[PDB]
Amino acid sequence: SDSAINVMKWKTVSTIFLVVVLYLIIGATVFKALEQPQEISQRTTIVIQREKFLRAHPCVSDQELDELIQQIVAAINAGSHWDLGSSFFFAGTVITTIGFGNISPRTEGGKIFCIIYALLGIPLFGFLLAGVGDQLGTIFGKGIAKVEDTFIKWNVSQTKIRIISTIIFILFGCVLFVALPAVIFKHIEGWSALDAIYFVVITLTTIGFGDYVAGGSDIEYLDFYKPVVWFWILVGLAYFAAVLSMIGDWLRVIAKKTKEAVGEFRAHAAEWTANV
Amino acid sequence: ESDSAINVMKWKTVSTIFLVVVLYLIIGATVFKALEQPQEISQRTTIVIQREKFLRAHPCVSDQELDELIQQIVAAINAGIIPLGASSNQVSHWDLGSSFFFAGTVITTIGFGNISPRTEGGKIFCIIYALLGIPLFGFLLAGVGDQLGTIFGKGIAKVEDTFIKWVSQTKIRIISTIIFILFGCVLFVALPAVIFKHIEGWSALDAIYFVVITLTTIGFGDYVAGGSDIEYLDFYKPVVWFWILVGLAYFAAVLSMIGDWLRVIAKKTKEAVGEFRAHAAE
Ligand SMILES: CS(=O)(=O)Nc1ccc(C(=O)NCc2ccc(Cl)cc2Cl)cc1
Ligand SMILES: CS(=O)(=O)Nc1ccc(C(=O)NCc2ccc(Cl)cc2Cl)cc1
Ligand SMILES: CCCCCCCCCCCCCCCC
Ligand SMILES: CCCCCCCCCCCCCCCC
Ligand SMILES: CCCCCCCCCCCCCCCC
Ligand SMILES: CCCCCCCCCCCC
Ligand SMILES: CCCCCCCCCCCC
Ligand SMILES: CCCCCCCCCCCC
Ligand SMILES: CCCCCCCCCCC
Ligand SMILES: CCCCCCCCCCC
Ligand SMILES: CCCCCCCCCC
Ligand SMILES: CCCCCCCCCC
Ligand SMILES: CCCCCCCC
Ligand SMILES: CCCCCCCC
Ligand SMILES: CCCCCCCC
Ligand SMILES: CCCCC
Ligand SMILES: CCCCC
Ligand SMILES: [K+]
Ligand SMILES: [K+]
Ligand SMILES: [K+]
Ligand SMILES: [K+]
Ligand SMILES: [K+]
Repeated sequence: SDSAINVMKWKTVSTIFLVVVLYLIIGATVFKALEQPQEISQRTTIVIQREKFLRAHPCVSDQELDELIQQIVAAINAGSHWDLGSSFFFAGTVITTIGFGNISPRTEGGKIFCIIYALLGIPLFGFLLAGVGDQLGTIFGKGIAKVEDTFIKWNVSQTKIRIISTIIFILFGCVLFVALPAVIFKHIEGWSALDAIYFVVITLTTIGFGDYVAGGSDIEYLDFYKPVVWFWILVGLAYFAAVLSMIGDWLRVIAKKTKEAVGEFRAHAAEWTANV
Repeated sequence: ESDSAINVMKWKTVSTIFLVVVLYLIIGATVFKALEQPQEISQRTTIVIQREKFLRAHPCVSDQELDELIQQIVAAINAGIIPLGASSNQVSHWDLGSSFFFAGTVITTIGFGNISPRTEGGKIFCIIYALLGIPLFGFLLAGVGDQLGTIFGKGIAKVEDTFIKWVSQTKIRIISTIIFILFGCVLFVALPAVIFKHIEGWSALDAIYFVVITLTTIGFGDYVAGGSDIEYLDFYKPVVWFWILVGLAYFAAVLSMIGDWLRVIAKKTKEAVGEFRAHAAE
């Protein structure tokens, strides 16, 4: 029977799917909870700012303000953006699929090229990010050859120290690729503590909202900064990739334990209810 | 456990790719400023034109405070404001279902980002939500790919039988891969782009563009399906969810297929250089 196996699979697909569906639902309700209020208070005070700009400047008639705002919304569809190096940045947002999109093509040619550039770049960059991960993996693999010797000749031994080693990756990894660069961005970009960490995560997961961008504002940047941030991305993507994947297997583990633990609760209500 | 003889062979391959990437970026960059710098200038001279016609048409406005005004508008437009008087009431951006949409942009890492948290809590949650969701959604997109793969696997069991005429094994692989790309383009690129053109009002190019940008999970968010207030059959948006769920699993294989094509090109070209050497000497 071969449809027997596919019904085993589609059972597993559907349950995950509903987990995702319900993870979204829980998510949605927490975001609306967090953002609906702050959306109201920003919408009442933006109508305050508006009528206060008719009274604090009686020169402005009510009719020609509507015209200005149309002109500004029009110019949010443009904003140099496409200078010799921000177009290099842009090519970066494509092939990493971070895609901040503060900058995005407007020419139909630029869109058509971007389509081609992506279908060829996103694979290509991939191979780099695998090598970047290969080397960086054997770097930390040597690192545990040094730490899995001095702690393994004494106090409590194997099968739990794997749980200690994985902590050292996440802890040192957070420092090198989350903490240290967030501190840098705090000073250089002017972001708060939270915003910098936020920007790290959003960008290294390649979510890349682009509500925050490293380099995006009109500051003096020391000519070493932006290229250090390239290297950070190049390396830090390969880090989160493993980080996300590690979380991946943890879910697999949790899903086994929980599934069989439900089975335990079942087998003890049965023989609790047989007992009359 | 991990010798230096093989890792030197690897770091040789990493570095060459890296410089290919570096150069692919450079070529890219130069084609994009080529395409976009001009149209950035002409929009940016005519925005200074529009400016002076209401710099000096109203000198009573402080005019330091006009450049401050636009700062106050664009800063507030990234939460999403409709600051007007002939439409002062305002549909919610974090309503029941747009926050559901947003949670979608996170765990798929499309991240359009027209909407993004402002609250410190929303940022903190979003960080947690992503580190747990991006793995989770992964599992779904693997099953979604599993089923969809065995669907097309049965499809070729029907087509790899009737085209057995007086046939190779490794050459019908080249016929199969064509029907994946052909039918896949129609189901997941062409047909939905046509839908979007009608429903969203986008041109032909914009729709296809939006498909690709979104299905690769680039997700600039210069275009979004559902983003405006228009009508929305609400048959529509849930169909688009399903399209994404399936279409991500499609591009994943599509991009991966391109992946091995590069592997193949990189083999032929590497050995062709070596031949080009002994044959340019002559
Ligand atoms: C509106 S602007 O585009 O013209 N200003 C800029 C903003 C950022 C950069 C830049 O290179 N930042 C570092 C970086 C590099 C590669 C990648 Cl993929 C992501 C990131 Cl954050 C340049 C200009
Ligand atoms: C002002 S608004 O931004 O809040 N307007 C909305 C915009 C879009 C949607 C929506 O569901 N679109 C389909 C969809 C679904 C899931 C994913 Cl991941 C991507 C996409 Cl395109 C809902 C509201
Ligand atoms: C013989 C020249 C043909 C190329 C024409 C370039 C002029 C600019 C027109 C751009 C039209 C958009 C298509 C670009 C696709 C690369
Ligand atoms: C190698 C066979 C050629 C197939 C080229 C199609 C690649 C897929 C890119 C998406 C283009 C969709 C076609 C839209 C035409 C209106
Ligand atoms: C019009 C399409 C142009 C794009 C062609 C891309 C070809 C990619 C060749 C890359 C060479 C890889 C060598 C790597 C050696 C490890
Ligand atoms: C062998 C060295 C490994 C890379 C160390 C990463 C340091 C972080 C630099 C990025 C700071 C923005
Ligand atoms: C009116 C139809 C617009 C078609 C635009 C061409 C799209 C090119 C993408 C295909 C590249 C392989
Ligand atoms: C789109 C840019 C293609 C760049 C061509 C790279 C060819 C490099 C040859 C290196 C010798 C192996
Ligand atoms: C044999 C696994 C398939 C179970 C039936 C569900 C198929 C629905 C396909 C999507 C319409
Ligand atoms: C060691 C697990 C603690 C993390 C929270 C677990 C959520 C409960 C799931 C049921 C096992
Ligand atoms: C968000 C998780 C809700 C509790 C887990 C429900 C899954 C049970 C599947 C057996
Ligand atoms: C049978 C697998 C796919 C069937 C429907 C796909 C069409 C999506 C239209 C948006
Ligand atoms: C569509 C233009 C491609 C430019 C690259 C030419 C060199 C192969
Ligand atoms: C609005 C439907 C037009 C039919 C598609 C033609 C463009 C290929
Ligand atoms: C945004 C309204 C559509 C909600 C769909 C929910 C599950 C498909
Ligand atoms: C099988 C359910 C997994 C949720 C953690
Ligand atoms: C129960 C309100 C949700 C509307 C989709
Ligand atoms: K992404
Ligand atoms: K993205
Ligand atoms: K990923
Ligand atoms: K994005
Ligand atoms: K974006």
